[PDB]
Amino acid sequence: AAVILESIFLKRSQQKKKTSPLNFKKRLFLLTVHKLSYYKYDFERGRRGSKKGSIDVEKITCVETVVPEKNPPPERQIEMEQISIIERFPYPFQVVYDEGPLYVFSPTEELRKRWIHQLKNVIRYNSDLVQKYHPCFWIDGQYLCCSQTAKNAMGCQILEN
Amino acid sequence: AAVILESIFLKRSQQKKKTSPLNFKKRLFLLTVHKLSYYKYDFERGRRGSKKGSIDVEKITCVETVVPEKNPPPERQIPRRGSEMEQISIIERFPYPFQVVYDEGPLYVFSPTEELRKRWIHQLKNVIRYNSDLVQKYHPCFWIDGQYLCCSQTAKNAMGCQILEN
Amino acid sequence: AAVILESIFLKRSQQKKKTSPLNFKKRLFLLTVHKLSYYKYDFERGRRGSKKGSIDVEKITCVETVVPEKNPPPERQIPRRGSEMEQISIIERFPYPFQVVYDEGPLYVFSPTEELRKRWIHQLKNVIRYNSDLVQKYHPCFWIDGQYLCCSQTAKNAMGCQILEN
Amino acid sequence: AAVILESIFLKRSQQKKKTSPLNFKKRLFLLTVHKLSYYKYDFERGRRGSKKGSIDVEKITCVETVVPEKNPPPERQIEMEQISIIERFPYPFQVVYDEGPLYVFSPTEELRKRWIHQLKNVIRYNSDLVQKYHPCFWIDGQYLCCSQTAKNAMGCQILEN
Ligand SMILES: O=P(O)(O)O[C@H]1[C@H](O)[C@@H](OP(=O)(O)O)[C@H](OP(=O)(O)O)[C@@H](OP(=O)(O)O)[C@H]1O
Ligand SMILES: O=P(O)(O)O[C@H]1[C@H](O)[C@@H](OP(=O)(O)O)[C@H](OP(=O)(O)O)[C@@H](OP(=O)(O)O)[C@H]1O
Ligand SMILES: O=P(O)(O)O[C@H]1[C@H](O)[C@@H](OP(=O)(O)O)[C@H](OP(=O)(O)O)[C@@H](OP(=O)(O)O)[C@H]1O
Ligand SMILES: O=P(O)(O)O[C@H]1[C@H](O)[C@@H](OP(=O)(O)O)[C@H](OP(=O)(O)O)[C@@H](OP(=O)(O)O)[C@H]1O
Ligand SMILES: O=P(O)(O)O[C@H]1[C@H](O)[C@@H](OP(=O)(O)O)[C@H](OP(=O)(O)O)[C@@H](OP(=O)(O)O)[C@H]1O
Ligand SMILES: O=P(O)(O)O[C@H]1[C@H](O)[C@@H](OP(=O)(O)O)[C@H](OP(=O)(O)O)[C@@H](OP(=O)(O)O)[C@H]1O
Ligand SMILES: O=P(O)(O)O[C@H]1[C@H](O)[C@@H](OP(=O)(O)O)[C@H](OP(=O)(O)O)[C@@H](OP(=O)(O)O)[C@H]1O
Ligand SMILES: O=P(O)(O)O[C@H]1[C@H](O)[C@@H](OP(=O)(O)O)[C@H](OP(=O)(O)O)[C@@H](OP(=O)(O)O)[C@H]1O
Ligand SMILES: [Zn+2]
Ligand SMILES: [Zn+2]
Ligand SMILES: [Zn+2]
Ligand SMILES: [Zn+2]
Repeated sequence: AAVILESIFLKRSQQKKKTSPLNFKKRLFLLTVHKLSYYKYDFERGRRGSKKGSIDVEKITCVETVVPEKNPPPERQIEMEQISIIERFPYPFQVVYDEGPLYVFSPTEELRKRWIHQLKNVIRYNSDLVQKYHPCFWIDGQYLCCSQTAKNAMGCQILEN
Repeated sequence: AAVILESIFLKRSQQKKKTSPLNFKKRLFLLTVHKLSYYKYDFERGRRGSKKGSIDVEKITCVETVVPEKNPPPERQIPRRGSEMEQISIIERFPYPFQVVYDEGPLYVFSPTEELRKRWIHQLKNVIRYNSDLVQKYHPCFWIDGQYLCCSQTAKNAMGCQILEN
Repeated sequence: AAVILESIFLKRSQQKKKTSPLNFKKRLFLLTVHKLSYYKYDFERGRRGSKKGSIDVEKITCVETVVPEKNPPPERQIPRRGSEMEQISIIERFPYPFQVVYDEGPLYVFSPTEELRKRWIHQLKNVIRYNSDLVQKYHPCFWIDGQYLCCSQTAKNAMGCQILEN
Repeated sequence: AAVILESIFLKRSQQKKKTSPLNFKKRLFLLTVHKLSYYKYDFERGRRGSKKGSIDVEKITCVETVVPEKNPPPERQIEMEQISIIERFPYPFQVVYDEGPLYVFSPTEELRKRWIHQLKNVIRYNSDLVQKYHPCFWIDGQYLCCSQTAKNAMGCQILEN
């Protein structure tokens, strides 16, 4: 696999451990045909750091936008550009795979749109793409959209494409 | 005072101490009417880290571009030939140097784009317009390996070898 | 047209022909709005001799100083340390070079004083202000021994390596 | 002898030969303690050329200004400076020695004044300094001043110093 894309995004903790707090971390994301991985970004060194997470491309069932946070904190609100682009991430999309939704934030709409599009392309021949989905965040216990109670609850909404 | 400009640049060590190496560091630069200061940038928290150095604006005697290194490493190479990168290159690739000269020596700063460099040179020009020690002559090339490439002078604060006139 | 400026300078051969040597000649330069021309100076008769070359003012893309030779011979050395001479030095010693860049290459001209150079650069700037091919980048150092000292480019008309900005 | 001074001047033919025309030539002049010499100036080469004339310092009886030409031609009339200084010479002085008066022109008063002064100094202990002299040119036959008829005619005027 060669790198399809590469960007720096903010991403919310997946809280796969009961202990994990709910938090956001900046990460460098790489997209190949087989995986969507993310890493610590070594800023000084100007490089990729330690791998923090991964998702097998074929286990993704749904990549979509998400309903924006009610009151983004600065960090996620809407040429200080050079800096704003790696400090402000206000455009969320979601990557849904077996475990649930991975929440990613783009510092821009274009970047965001760019990412979804290659994402779609990559999973296009998957076998479990779902045609139902949640346009919002799962949080504090439930899917803000359908109000359901399980990260893995069926999409309360329709996706055709 | 208000921050007039703020950016992330790559700068070369001023090697003020004898034991210091010649290396390059990424820093957050801010400019006010008092100083041009630079800090460690705390990427993770997205904020300004500890102050690494500064120059009092009234001590600056000259601000210009510098003739490029003849064989820069990739971190300082002009974009080659073959946008997502943009977000990243703009904090990794610094091909456009400028020099802020002041009583001590030149400070060498590298910009990610030409636009940024032009911007900063202009503002720096503005804040220095009425300084008392502006020089009319400068060294267009780096000081390096013990002397200026341009004229071979050894002293970092050797009078400039080139005049700029219109 | 009227002569805007007229002086005696020392210039380097442009070596347009392969067989040409790299040497320096004293010439009478005149500037009009049409051309910058240079002639043999007939000292004896105190007059302008035969035309040796010229450049059409509308073809000029840049006029600046040049970083000095690192080891000039005496004819091009800055006055050292220890007026009667003045009459003479001013036609023998040419330490202050400038470059007139145009589509073909740079023409290198050396002035006897700094005042003269400033003068000529200014007027040349005036006559070129609205030209169509002004460049924003130049080579601050001479072209020599096959390439520019500044950036090592070989082609005499290599795009400049340095930008001038305010 | 070391060079006391060195300048480029215009000087009139001494016409020491019946054939010689009356003419002006630019020359480089050098002043030492023993001699006042003059040469062809090699402009291209930027050097002294062939020696054209000389005057033994001790044979000089009188160095003085001269009465300016009635209608100097341009060349001798009163920052084109760099050039004017080696093209216009409108300040005459005279160097009188056995043979008569050598006529020199300065492109300036200062230069002129400078030259007379070192000249005076150099001949100060000569034994035939004359205290009579002609303030004008000898020409077309006679000393315009005293109207006399011999280049070597006694000074029609007084010089004390
Ligand atoms: O660093 P602290 O403050 O502990 O918090 C971590 C980070 O947010 C992790 O992100 P990253 O892996 O990007 O560093 C997140 O992992 P994921 O979100 O990747 O799973 C962890 O939750 P768990 O998911 O429970 O591991 C959470 O515990
Ligand atoms: O000593 P102070 O002034 O606090 O700041 C240090 C230096 O900048 C270190 O430089 P170096 O170690 O290069 O001298 C840097 O190490 P890095 O080399 O990692 O950048 C440290 O950051 P971290 O090391 O990232 O904590 C940073 O805290
Ligand atoms: O990080 P290490 O390897 O220690 O090297 C350092 C950094 O390049 C410093 O930069 P910064 O201050 O930006 O970290 C530089 O200070 P300046 O370039 O600011 O002066 C120090 O030189 P001295 O100048 O000798 O301190 C130099 O020794
Ligand atoms: O334990 P590993 O897997 O190496 O990675 C750690 C965690 O990402 C830390 O997270 P946290 O400390 O948030 O839990 C981070 O500290 P920061 O909080 O400073 O980002 C460390 O930064 P460095 O140690 O400085 O690389 C980084 O090395
Ligand atoms: O006098 P010699 O030894 O023959 O050498 C000449 C002079 O330097 C010419 O200068 P100028 O014309 O002023 O005499 C120069 O022309 P330019 O410098 O004008 O071009 C000729 O080069 P070419 O350029 O190759 O002609 C060069 O061969
Ligand atoms: O005969 P020698 O003693 O060498 O010197 C001559 C005469 O001065 C000539 O005088 P004129 O010709 O006036 O009689 C001069 O010619 P110009 O008239 O050209 O000045 C010659 O110039 P060059 O030959 O070019 O040096 C110069 O060499
Ligand atoms: O070159 P042409 O046209 O023949 O005329 C010469 C020059 O004027 C000589 O000047 P210079 O010697 O400066 O070249 C002058 O000599 P002086 O004035 O030195 O004596 C000659 O007269 P005579 O003086 O007659 O030789 C006169 O014949
Ligand atoms: O061939 P044209 O175009 O007429 O002009 C020539 C060249 O400029 C000669 O250059 P070079 O001989 O160096 O090529 C110069 O010789 P100099 O070398 O003496 O300057 C000649 O003057 P005189 O030589 O002074 O006549 C002058 O007349
Ligand atoms: Zn839902
Ligand atoms: Zn220099
Ligand atoms: Zn160059
Ligand atoms: Zn008389």
